[PDB]
Amino acid sequence: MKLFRVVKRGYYISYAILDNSTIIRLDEDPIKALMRYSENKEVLGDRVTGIDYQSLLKSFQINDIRITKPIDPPEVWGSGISYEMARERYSEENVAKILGKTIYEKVYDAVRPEIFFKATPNRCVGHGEAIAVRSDSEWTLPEPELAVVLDSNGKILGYTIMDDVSARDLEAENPLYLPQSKIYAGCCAFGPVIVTSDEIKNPYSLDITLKIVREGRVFFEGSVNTNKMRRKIEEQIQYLIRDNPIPDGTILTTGTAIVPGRDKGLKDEDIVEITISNIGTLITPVKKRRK
Amino acid sequence: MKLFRVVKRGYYISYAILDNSTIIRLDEDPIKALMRYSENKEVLGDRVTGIDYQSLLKSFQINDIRITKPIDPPEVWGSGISYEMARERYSEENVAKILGKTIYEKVYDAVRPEIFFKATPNRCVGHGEAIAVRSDSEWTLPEPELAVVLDSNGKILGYTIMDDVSARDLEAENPLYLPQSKIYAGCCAFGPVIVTSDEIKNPYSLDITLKIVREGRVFFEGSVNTNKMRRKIEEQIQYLIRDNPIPDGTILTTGTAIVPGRDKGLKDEDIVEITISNIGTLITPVKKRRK
Amino acid sequence: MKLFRVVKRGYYISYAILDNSTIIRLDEDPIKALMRYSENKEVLGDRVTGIDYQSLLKSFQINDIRITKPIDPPEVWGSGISYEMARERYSEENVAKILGKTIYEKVYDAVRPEIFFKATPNRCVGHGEAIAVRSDSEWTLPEPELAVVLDSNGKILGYTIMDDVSARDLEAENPLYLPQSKIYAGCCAFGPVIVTSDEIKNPYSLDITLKIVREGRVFFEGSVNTNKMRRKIEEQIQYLIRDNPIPDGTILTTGTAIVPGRDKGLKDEDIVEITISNIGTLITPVKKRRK
Amino acid sequence: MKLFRVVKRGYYISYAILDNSTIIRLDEDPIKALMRYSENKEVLGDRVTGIDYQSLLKSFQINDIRITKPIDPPEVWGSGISYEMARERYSEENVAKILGKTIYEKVYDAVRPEIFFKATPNRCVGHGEAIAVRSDSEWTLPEPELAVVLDSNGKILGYTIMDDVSARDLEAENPLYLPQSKIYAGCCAFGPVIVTSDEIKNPYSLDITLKIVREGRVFFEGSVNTNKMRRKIEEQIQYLIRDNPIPDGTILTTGTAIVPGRDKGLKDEDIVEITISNIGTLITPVKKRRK
Ligand SMILES: [Ca+2]
Ligand SMILES: [Ca+2]
Ligand SMILES: [Ca+2]
Ligand SMILES: [Ca+2]
Repeated sequence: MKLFRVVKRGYYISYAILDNSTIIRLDEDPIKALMRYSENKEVLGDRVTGIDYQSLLKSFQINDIRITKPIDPPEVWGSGISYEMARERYSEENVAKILGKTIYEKVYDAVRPEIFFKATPNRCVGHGEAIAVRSDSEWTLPEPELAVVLDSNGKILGYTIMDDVSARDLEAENPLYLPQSKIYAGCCAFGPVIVTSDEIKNPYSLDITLKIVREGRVFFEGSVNTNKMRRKIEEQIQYLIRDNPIPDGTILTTGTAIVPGRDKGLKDEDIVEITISNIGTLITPVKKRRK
Repeated sequence: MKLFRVVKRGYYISYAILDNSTIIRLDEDPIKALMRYSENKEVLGDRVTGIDYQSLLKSFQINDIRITKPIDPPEVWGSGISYEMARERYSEENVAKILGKTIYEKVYDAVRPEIFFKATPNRCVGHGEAIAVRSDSEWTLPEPELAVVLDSNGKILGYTIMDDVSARDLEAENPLYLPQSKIYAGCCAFGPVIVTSDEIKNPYSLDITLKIVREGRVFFEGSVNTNKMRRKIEEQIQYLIRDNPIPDGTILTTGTAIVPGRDKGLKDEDIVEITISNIGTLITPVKKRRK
Repeated sequence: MKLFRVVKRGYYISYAILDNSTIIRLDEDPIKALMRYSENKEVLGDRVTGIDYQSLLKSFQINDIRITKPIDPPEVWGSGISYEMARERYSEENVAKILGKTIYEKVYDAVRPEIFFKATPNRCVGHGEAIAVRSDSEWTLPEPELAVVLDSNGKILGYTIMDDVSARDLEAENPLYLPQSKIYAGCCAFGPVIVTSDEIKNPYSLDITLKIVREGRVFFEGSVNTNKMRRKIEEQIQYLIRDNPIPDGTILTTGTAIVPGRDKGLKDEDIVEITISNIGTLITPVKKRRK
Repeated sequence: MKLFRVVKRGYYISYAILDNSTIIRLDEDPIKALMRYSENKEVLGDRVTGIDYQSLLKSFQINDIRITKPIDPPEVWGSGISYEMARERYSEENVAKILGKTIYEKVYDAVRPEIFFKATPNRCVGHGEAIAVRSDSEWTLPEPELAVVLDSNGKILGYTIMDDVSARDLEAENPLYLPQSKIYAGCCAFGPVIVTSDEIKNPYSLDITLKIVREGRVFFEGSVNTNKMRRKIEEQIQYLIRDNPIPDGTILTTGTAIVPGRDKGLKDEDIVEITISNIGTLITPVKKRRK
């Protein structure tokens, strides 16, 4: 089951597409619906015709309906430095270093992984909506990541593509500015669908691809496979929920491995495209904030 | 106007006490009520007898009613290193240092202050309720702070006492563990009231006092005045709201200056008392989390 | 307990006055509150000062608050011809008569009493609000009645004064026009309070008094005691609920004995005052409907 | 557009069927949807497959879904003696008569028609649900009628089949018992659909057919056309709304012309079938009330 939501005349409608192309309109709340499918694979609703899912991915935006965030995640959390060579996060001399070793390569080795609060639902956007660059950021990058939808017990309800938009220049300036660099209006994008757990046989065998498009020009292209992930997801979830209750429908984003250069910073009207196998391609335009 | 809330048989009731001891039961939502008083100093409700405010502060807990969080703040944010000598936050050789200067004494000097996400409402507790020490923390300290209640425009609606409970050992281990050290169940306490802006003539002239009580024993006592605050509140608010929309009733906590030693770590059944002039005294028992 | 409601800036507030003059602001819904007092005589709320109940009865209407319908009764039902000499309801030759005996004097004798649907809540008005005379009625009279508040099981939750406003000329024209004569906008008034069952020792010993006031002039005055009621209330309730479920807070009005003459018909700007012992006096101005 | 509702696992879903057999699942409230179609003939929703409307009419009741009342009418009103020869309503000597002429043949002639309150929504049932015979009624008949759905201005939003279930023996006993004979649990049935105004070209040219089925046996069969209606619907609506506000979705039932005999009274387990051209056939089992 691949799950998506549209906004129509002020109200939401949620639809699920099956492997045989049949589209089902949902009766329940999408988060409630994912929790159901997790237990017994049951879906409540009616089969619908005249809903062009493929056109929605391309155009947005057809007649009356517009695709958006598939769910409203009550909390979005992030997990840092889970990949090979992710330690070199700003290799300039010098960043923050404890006993000669940098803070980022410390966490890569340490038992306890990095976990940070990323966004509230109203700070998130969906497929076809604009992500943002802070007014006071000269170097902001998109971070293409595999993200999991969780229940209150930390059980994986599904997978999605997430863009952890990071004002990298503020982070490099001082690690204590990380929250300012990560948490703002339009700092987070996910979609276009949330695939159910059974739609992906192996989460550690998926192709993530980033493309930044500036006036038709491919400004950056890079891709990495999930087999390069060292810190496993189950461990990230374990440290997330420890003494820390999360609501149903929490999204955890698993960290990035595709890092564009110092010159590849985002600017107004850019088009960020992220592709993950079996899920789809998330396309979000970029909007530079005015001071 | 000094504003407080009680829970009674599953439902909330909000009361306001005036300077002449008269107590008013509120008609509106407390956050909505603070926004009103901010504009024209109007209070909607009836004067009530038989509500013993002084007994509520001491006992909790009288007949049918129990004092709790005065409001439900949709978001709680924190501001770090705003005081003199707050730079020495773990002076051990070495913590995180950029170009020989430590990250904490960098922020003290830098134009951009430290701002971090602290808690969601359900992670907060009130007067007489238990704060928590993480199951995996050997050194957790309370941080006595002056806190402001804000509207969506960043206007100060009122003041309160806040305990920013911090698992200091995890922070010292690596600054990237800060979110884990700060954000958890029972990580935050505030109250017992929210005083309106006009109840404090000068916010930079208030006595903050910390007391940790272990089996009747005064385990720690320290106090500092707000005149020692270098980073002004208006500046902290400015950087909080920048490209970052906050809901009505957001609490910002302004940073601490009272820091107990390495030996003064919290443990089960402790009693943390925090006093700020004109506001009152916040008393919260301590509960150690089981693994 | 004597229960009343006020409207204040678009919202309702319910208050209860006790025998020792102490006034309590209610926590619960008034219908829910009456059901509670019926079981264990418990009242949830706070004692309030500055609520001038006596002034509310006279003026309406003080500062911010206006008295209105004490509850919103989901259904209002009526019971006809329960009094001595009520058989002579329009003695003119002739009204509707079966086998030489008139339909009204038939019901007075018959095992089965008269029960009719009277109003929906939005068709009812309260103390100080305007009752109405239909645009096509030349002879409309008020019917001063003792009314009971019922739960779904038909248990008496309390007593109130009710005005069953009846377009008597339409009824006399044809008994099948009774629903048109009884059910319309402003066809029903009750209040000013609902007294709890224990406030009246004997419901069959109460003085009901009607007064129609035209420009300061006492246009009609009449009064009768409830000891003149032949058809008992418990029997009226029995036939009401039979195969007919009623919601909680249903009002049953027990029939009238004070009937003004053919010349004493109501007209615009009249003042109808109804008094019942231990309850109070219900005052409603009259408003003639335009065609 | 022909509109119907189903109940599924505790919640309602509304569907519309078009003339070309295409079935649309509705986005809006059915009453809100009828008001829309009345203004511009616009329908909000998605075309659905796998909803077997024809099977729903026969079986009820398929898998997960059960047909019921197409809407929840806030008020149901009735209009009496609108047909030829309807004057002979119980011709026995004697019923209620004014000046030698019977009350029923008076209303047939009089300018003012008969209008009565019939039911609240919770007293109504739908296609496939049980209608009721009062525990104290020895002669109860179904009254097959054309019914209109109205808005607050008295505009016709659509048509449906309605059964005005009447305890005829109580009415014959005394006309003042009419409310008891008409208003009770399961006193009213309508459906199976509500057809939009444009689905019927001429409301005064429709075949209404009654069938009472006792253990497979056709116990009664009778039918009459709407061209035999003397009192027009527009006039019935006019007298309904006069000084009497009705909510959106009010149903008015236009009176019957098919009257079974004194021996044809209803009893337990009977099957009452009513057919009106272009609308469908309403089938409701009968359930005798226990004392
Ligand atoms: Ca990231
Ligand atoms: Ca702090
Ligand atoms: Ca009456
Ligand atoms: Ca009828």
